[PDB]
Amino acid sequence: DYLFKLLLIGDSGVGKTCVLFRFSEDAFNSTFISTIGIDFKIRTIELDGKRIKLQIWDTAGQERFRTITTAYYRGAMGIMLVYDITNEKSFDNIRNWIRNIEEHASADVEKMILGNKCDVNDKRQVSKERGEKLALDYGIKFMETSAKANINVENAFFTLARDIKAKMDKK
Ligand SMILES: Nc1nc2c(ncn2[C@@H]2O[C@H](COP(=O)(O)OP(=O)(O)NP(=O)(O)O)[C@@H](O)[C@H]2O)c(=O)[nH]1
Ligand SMILES: [Mg+2]
Repeated sequence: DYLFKLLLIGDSGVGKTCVLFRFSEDAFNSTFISTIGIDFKIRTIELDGKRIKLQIWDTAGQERFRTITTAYYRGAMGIMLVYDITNEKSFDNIRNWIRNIEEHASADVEKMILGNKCDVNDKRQVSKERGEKLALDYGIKFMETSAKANINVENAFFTLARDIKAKMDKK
């Protein structure tokens, strides 16, 4: 009977919605419809024999109201910071995203970096080593993911949930 509120953040087009759609619905769609408003999906997993309800919030990387939507960080217990390995800009922007988390989220929020679209290695711009190094510099975890090929999607969410649970259980 745990309830963990998670938030996906990162530039438009990196695959936040698709990563969640794989996790929650076990499917992949190649269409790109930028996310409208803010909403969640629910999936309950089991850790250490306990039921962990994950309420995972998704909103657009839309720039227009980005200064206002920093409001959303406050309620997050864990945050996935997503970039696209085929898009250097999305990775360059992770620094700015992490500063927003530090400014607006709880100091103890759990954070993970996802380098998504790792199935499109033929268009890779960001080396895995650079993603690993960025994560190293902030002391947080890193995975390359693919919503399409179903690479590390379960792993990412279970790992983030396990880290939230471990901190919580130390009370
Ligand atoms: N090849 C491949 N394409 C992916 C992957 N994940 C997402 N995409 C594609 O990338 C595009 C953007 O995905 P989407 O999930 O909408 O991105 P988003 O980060 O939610 N965008 P927004 O912030 O505007 O809502 C879509 O065409 C989608 O199919 C992936 O793992 N592999
Ligand atoms: Mg989206």
